[PDB]
Amino acid sequence: AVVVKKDFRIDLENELFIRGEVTLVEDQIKKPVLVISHGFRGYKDWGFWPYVAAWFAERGFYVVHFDFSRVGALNSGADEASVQKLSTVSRELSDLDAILSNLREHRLPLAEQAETERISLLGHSRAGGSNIIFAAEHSYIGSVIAWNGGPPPKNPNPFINDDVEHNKQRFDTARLLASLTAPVLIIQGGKDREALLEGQQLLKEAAPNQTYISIPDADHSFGGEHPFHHTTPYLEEALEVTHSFITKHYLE
Repeated sequence: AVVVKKDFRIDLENELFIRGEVTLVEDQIKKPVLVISHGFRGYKDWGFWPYVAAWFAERGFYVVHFDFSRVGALNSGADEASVQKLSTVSRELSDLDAILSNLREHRLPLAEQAETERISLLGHSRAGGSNIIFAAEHSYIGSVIAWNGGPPPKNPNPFINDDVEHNKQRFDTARLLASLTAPVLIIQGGKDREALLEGQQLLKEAAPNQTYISIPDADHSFGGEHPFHHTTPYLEEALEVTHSFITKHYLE
């Protein structure tokens, strides 16, 4: 019943990098992969991410979670313009492309026990959107789950302005959700900002093929703000729902 965490570092261009972990219960078998993208205010050790990774590893998964490279940029002392540039959706797609490449090429720790034929994505808050986009554009992503995110990327950040401006087509996740044949689960907590609940309803109208679950009394983080002293009822429901969802759409 032993959960190994294996650190890794992917080196990117300039001095950029991605720090992450593989979380896994070692048996001698390839296990379905869960790649977790944290939120734009979050990071890989914040709050419930250690717990969530371990939860899934205990329940049969090879789990990868990582810091977007803007997180390492900030922690390395980069000036605010550079972090702003690295905070775009395009940057998230690109970082995600580094992680999936290293996984598929079996370069991440313990990769022999990863079943790259069953890869799912889990995204939080705006990684929900960028994950939906990446899934839509890549054939080897079999399913994606967004926690309190998913509607199209909509600042003090001009780079985000330029990015959304030059990728209106590419990032329209209502369009993507409607045309994507792979299953998408969107979990939204009811006690969350009004604009997001309206965008969520817009998405549910655009693509009624997909799956939409609402946890009524849950905030933007299911009450799992840092530190993580214990789980909450809303987090445990999000987890049990995501697990049931990947489960049922595995044998389909």
